[PDB]
Amino acid sequence: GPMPGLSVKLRVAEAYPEDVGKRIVRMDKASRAKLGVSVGDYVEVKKVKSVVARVAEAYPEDVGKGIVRMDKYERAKLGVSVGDYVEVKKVE
Repeated sequence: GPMPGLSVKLRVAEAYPEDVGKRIVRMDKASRAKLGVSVGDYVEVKKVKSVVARVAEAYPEDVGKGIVRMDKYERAKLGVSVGDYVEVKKVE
């Protein structure tokens, strides 16, 4: 299950072409920090439904944007669209 405690709310952005299929979510360092995750860790992404994904680094162009980049497979399983908001949590 996800770690006990608080949640980071990020906006769903689309994945970069080469990350498609890899069950990866790109967040910036600030977001990674509130969650107490480093790169390589797993997070739960949730909007009633939930998926788990591996944390990866945001691109410099994406630092600060408050987004989480996630591909067509996680987004369909999550039932979510680009521009939607989701809650991210470290996995225990």
